[PDB]
Order: sequence, then C-alpha cells, then structure tokens
Amino acid sequence: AGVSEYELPEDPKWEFPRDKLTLGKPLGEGCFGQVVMAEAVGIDKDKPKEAVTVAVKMLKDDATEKDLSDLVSEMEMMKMIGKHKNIINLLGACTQDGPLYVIFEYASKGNLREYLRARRPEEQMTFKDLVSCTYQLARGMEYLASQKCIHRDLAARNVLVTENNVMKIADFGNGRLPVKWMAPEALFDRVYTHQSDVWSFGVLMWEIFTLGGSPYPGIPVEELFKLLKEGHRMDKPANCTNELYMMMRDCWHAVPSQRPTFKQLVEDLDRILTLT
Ligand SMILES: C=CC(=O)Nc1ccc(-c2c(C#Cc3cnc4c(c3)ncn4C)c3c(N)ncnc3n2C)cc1
Repeated sequence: AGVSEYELPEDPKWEFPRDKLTLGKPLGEGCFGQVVMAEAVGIDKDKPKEAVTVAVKMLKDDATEKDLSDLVSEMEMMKMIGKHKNIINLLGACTQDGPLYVIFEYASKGNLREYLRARRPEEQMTFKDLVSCTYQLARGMEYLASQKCIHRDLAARNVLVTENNVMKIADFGNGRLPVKWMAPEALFDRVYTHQSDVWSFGVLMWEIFTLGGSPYPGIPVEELFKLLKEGHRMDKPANCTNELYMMMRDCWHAVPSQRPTFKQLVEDLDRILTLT
C-alpha cells in the first residue's frame, strides 16, 4: 500500500503539519504527476497564522512502489537543486505518519501559452515585457543547467507565471512526446543534453514571441525530422527583431557545439534588455 507501511521515511526539517495543509482543485493534467492546489497555513517561517496557496503532489489511484519510490527520489532532487527565482522550488513536505505530499510553489497565473494567448493585441504585452520573460527563463535555465538537470518538456505549457509575474520553469523533474520542441540529434539519438536544451529554449522563444503559437504549424510529424535534417527552420515571428530571430536560429544550429551557451544567451538577453 501507499501510506508508508514497510518503506523507510526519514525525518526531515522540511516536513510540514498535515493539519494546516488543505487540498483543493487539481491543476492541469499529469505529465509530472497528480498536482493539486492546496492551502497551507504558516509556511514562510516569517508569516505564521498567515495562510498561503500552494501546490502538492499526491499519488495516483493505480500507484505502485515505483510510483512512490520515484516521488521521494524527486523530492530529494528538488532539495539538492537549491532555490532560484525562475524555477518552482520545494516549499515543504508531509512525509511521516500518513500519505506522502510534496508542497511546491503555486502560480496564480496559468501556463505561459494561455497567459500569452490572453495578453495579445487586456494587459497588452509590450515587446518590452516579452524580453523580460525570455531573460528570466534563460537565467533559470542557466541555474538548472549548473546542477546538471535536464528539462523533460521545455514548453510554455510546462512553464508558469506567478501573481508577481515572475516566470517559473517547471519540468526539471507520462504523456505524448513533444517532438516539435526536440532537436534533430535528440529526435534521432533519443538522448538529451544541454545543447538539445538550447534548441528547446530556441523553440520556447519562438513560442513566446508568437504569443502562444503552434510550432511547425501544419508539417506532419512523420516528415518533420527530414525537414530539420535538410535545414527547415521556423520563419521569423511578427514584431520580433532580427537579432532575436537570429539567436533562435543560433539555438537551432545543426551541430550541437556551435549552438549558444546558456550564459551566452543570458548575457545577450540582458544587453538587449538594457536597450529597451
Ligand atoms: C502535461 C499537461 C499539463 O497540464 N501539464 C502541467 C504542468 C504544470 C502544472 C502545474 C504545476 C506544477 C508542477 C510541478 C511538478 N513537479 C515539479 C515542478 C513543477 N518542478 C519540478 N518538479 C519535480 C503548478 C504549480 N506548482 N503551482 C501552480 N499551478 C501549477 N500547475 C498548473 C500542471 C499541469
């Protein structure tokens, strides 16, 4: 069974009272797991008695030892990674004496895709906004890259926006496979790397500046690889500057090597932002 019976649950400092945690509506679908909107009370170790909205990862109906043992090993990662502004971090947990819950940061705004699809020509997204979004994610992607973690599905749907409009990257820890966000090598060799990630970021960028748009919109998946193998690259987005279109293409460089470094992107993006 699930409620720890014979497993080894060690006692942490992260653990939170199951009392104040109250589980509510689920959030989206499950490509990471069964996430639920939960309302914890006093989790900031600075605002007690002050209730807070959080997100939690309960287990599924058809769960298994693996389906558990995986979650704990994930919970362990989300502690190793550390804390960054542009990523969803471990907020707390409810391990011992009952079912395993994992508490992360909640985002009041939805996924970028649907956020960007609702702020396009009442909060009209100034290009100036568009470039901050990209910078944020990139610097988070850089952080994530530091501790050597790969992004499963780096898409706008797998990226979130707080009430503070700070872009948070989810996915660093199933369903269909996002082929259009995957690079030639990764779509052929089926092993991911940072170079493949840079590509996926390039695709993310296109997805941002197009304001929640469909990659390769029309190309059948069966021939996509062949087109990329030839050189097919997505055409410039509207209202996008050439320099930003170039950077995307640079991310989409055939040979993994000559593709831009995460740092290389972060620097370039900051310099662009200073000139807005
Ligand atoms: C595949 C379709 C679909 O609906 N996906 C999806 C994606 C995110 C959410 C979601 C949140 C989440 C999460 C999460 C899970 N595990 C992670 C992680 C982030 N960072 C690292 N680990 C290991 C989420 C949240 N934390 N707070 C508020 N809203 C959230 N949503 C909507 C849902 C569905």
